[PDB]
Amino acid sequence: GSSGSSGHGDGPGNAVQEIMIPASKAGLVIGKGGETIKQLQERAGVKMVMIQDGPQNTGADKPLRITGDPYKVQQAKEMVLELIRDQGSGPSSG
Repeated sequence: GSSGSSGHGDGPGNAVQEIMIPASKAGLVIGKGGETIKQLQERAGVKMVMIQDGPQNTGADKPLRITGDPYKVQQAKEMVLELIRDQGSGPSSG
């Protein structure tokens, strides 16, 4: 018949997403050196790498680079953003 089955040719690849993180909370999600953020990589299955590139003449922030997968990297991004995020009513007393 037609014998025209096309659709193939996707080598190796990795998804990456960058987000703005408040240096203030950065020390809470990263930890002393990066022990916390290290565990977050497994929770989402993606790699977390905080970028600095000497942030000069720019708003005080820390662009975090999350590499891994397109369907995963998207999940983690939320896990981190929610880490630095804050709400009105807090669960803890202190």
